[PDB]
Amino acid sequence: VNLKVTIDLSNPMMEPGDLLHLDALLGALRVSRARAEHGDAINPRDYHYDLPLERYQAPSGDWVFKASAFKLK
RNA sequence: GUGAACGGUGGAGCAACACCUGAAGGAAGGCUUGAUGAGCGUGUUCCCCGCAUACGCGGGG
Repeated sequence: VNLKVTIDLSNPMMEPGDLLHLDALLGALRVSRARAEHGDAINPRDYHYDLPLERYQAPSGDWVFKASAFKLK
C-alpha cells in the first residue's frame, strides 16, 4: 500500500540517540497486544515480528522490515 | 520486543541594622432687619367678546 505515517505528540520526548524505527514501535505494540490477549507470560520474540509490514530480503539472508526510522521535523 | 527497559535535583541558609516631614505662616477687611403691604372719591343703562342661534345666559371697560 506504500504508506507514510506521521505522529504528533503533546508531551516532548527523549531525543533518540540511535534510530527510532517504526518497525520497532510496531513490534512493541504487537508485543503489548499479545500480552493483552495471551497473558503476561509470553515470549516477546514470538510476536515482535508479527507485523503488518512487508519484509525486504538482502541477497545473503539478512531480512529487515520495510519500515523506516522516524524523521523529526 | 518504541538503543528500550531502570533512575528524586537534592539537602542547609534571617534582608537587616540606623534614621524626628516640617521649620515658618492673622480668616480677613467692609454691611440698620428693618422696610413694604392691612383706613380715607364716585349713584344708573351705554361701546367691544363668546355660547348660542337670539327665549337669553355668561365678562368685560
